[PDB]
Amino acid sequence: VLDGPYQPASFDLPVGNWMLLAPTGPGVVVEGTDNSGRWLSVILIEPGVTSETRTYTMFGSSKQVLVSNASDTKWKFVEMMKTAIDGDYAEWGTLLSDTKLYGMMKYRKRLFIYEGETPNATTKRYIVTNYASVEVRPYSDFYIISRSQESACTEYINNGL
Amino acid sequence: VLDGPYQPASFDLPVGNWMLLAPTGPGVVVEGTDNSGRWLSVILIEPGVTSETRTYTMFGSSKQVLVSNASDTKWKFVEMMKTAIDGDYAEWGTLLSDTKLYGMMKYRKRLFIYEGETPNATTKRYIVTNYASVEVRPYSDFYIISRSQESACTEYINNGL
Repeated sequence: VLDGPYQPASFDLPVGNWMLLAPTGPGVVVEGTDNSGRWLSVILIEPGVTSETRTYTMFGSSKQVLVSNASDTKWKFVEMMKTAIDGDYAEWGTLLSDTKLYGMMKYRKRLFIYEGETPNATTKRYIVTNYASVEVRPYSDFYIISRSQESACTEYINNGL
Repeated sequence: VLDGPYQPASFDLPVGNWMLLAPTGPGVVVEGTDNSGRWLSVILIEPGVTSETRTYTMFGSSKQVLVSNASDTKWKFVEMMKTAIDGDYAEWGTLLSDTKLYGMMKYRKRLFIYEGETPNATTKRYIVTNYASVEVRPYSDFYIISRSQESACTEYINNGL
């Protein structure tokens, strides 16, 4: 019997700071949870994928997801969210991106990410419980940008490093 | 000036255990170092990649590597090794794989990995300093298989889960 699998550790990301992740390939990019009602696993899909089922381990649980990215040029981030510790995941939002950069921030009782389509990506907020203790698990290398420099973060998200 | 790159969390891999990583996409798979003379960054290349330069962040620094994978079916793991903290990386070994599973173990003054070509992949040992404190940094979820069950790890590496 194969126990687990196990996961890289999560990071108690300080509030008011953007984590700017730079994944290079498809798969799970980052996971975030308030340990109460929101568990978010962000997956990345390369260009030119017509409908197929892929397997991901989300918070250590192996799940099959039917994925699609018809764009020939943009990569596609997909927010997979469950709302109970044992619950099923569903797609809650997406980011279509030429830059392959993803952002996550804990701020003012909310978890913030970017959604939409570069170069016009815009932020999305989720109300969470005990937001300062939200755990963020990066599967990618990342940079940290203060919220005071959010205009710079928006520029990287939309136009690249 | 960007604050980073930061990396996924290092993992305290107990001696005498195979970390069996399950990456889903191209990019860095795992990094291992004795902080003395060996810094190993394992990169994964998808099938059907003609010679091209890709950027990876290796031990927290951006690096360009010329990569290729002529196989149309097998994924290719590449061991990029430097021997000084300042040094350049070179390819030291490879694993061609239909399973996309990669193993790493700290054992008997050595760092062990698999090399070759599935379904006949075989282990390789690197002498390292202070092997029990070698730092291991996973970029995906992973299983843990004791060395006493290495026959099972060999089966998974070569034939899948």
